[PDB]
Amino acid sequence: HHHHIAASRLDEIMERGTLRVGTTGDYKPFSYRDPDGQYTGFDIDVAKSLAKSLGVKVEFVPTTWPTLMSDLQADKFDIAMGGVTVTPERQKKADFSDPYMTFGKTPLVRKEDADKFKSLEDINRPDVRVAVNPGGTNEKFAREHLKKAKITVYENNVEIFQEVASGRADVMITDTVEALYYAKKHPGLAAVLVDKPFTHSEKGYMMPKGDQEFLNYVNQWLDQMKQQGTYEKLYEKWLKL
Ligand code: NA
Repeated sequence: HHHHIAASRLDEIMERGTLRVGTTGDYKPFSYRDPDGQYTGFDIDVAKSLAKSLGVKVEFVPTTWPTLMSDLQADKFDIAMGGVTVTPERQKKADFSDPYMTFGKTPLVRKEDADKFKSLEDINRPDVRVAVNPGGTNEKFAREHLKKAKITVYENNVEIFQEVASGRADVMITDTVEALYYAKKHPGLAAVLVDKPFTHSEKGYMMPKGDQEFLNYVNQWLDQMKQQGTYEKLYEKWLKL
């Protein structure tokens, strides 16, 4: 409320004049170090834009994966921003923003086929040569959701991405991170982000439990950020999408 009674974390931040952002600095492309050992990445950029929305300075507080949750609970920083995946273990002890990225499996295809394979429907066709490694989630995704396609099983150390590029297969199913990396590093390949059933996880900003005020601010701000195209530019800049 305004005819209000209480001070919130959102007030503490405004009164102190700094947003303390917990981040690991060991995770490209979200949070890492440039050639000088300053913070760089996707969520370093976002962090700065959140501080600026608030009218405050950003202060980056080093944390590590092993102490992320206890640092957050011990009020070392106001928010964790650093490609944090939303996991049940993490939600037990923290609140998450709405998701700013979804991920899981991502098809990797030739560059000129990018527009051609953009849905499950486009991919699950009998002329489509699908490539996977044996024995894990890539193979199981294909057997489950791509039954009309011609699925070939390779081996884990084979360069399957290169089978796609050279035209010996059409679509490689792999984790998002790998798709994105092979597409960025090969001029002939493109990664196409598709929603369910391909996506199975999400990334969010992690906040201490019980302050709906800051969390609501963040969520309104994320949505504003989506709406004006800022996440698109970030995807482009950092994910080379
Ligand atoms: Na590429």
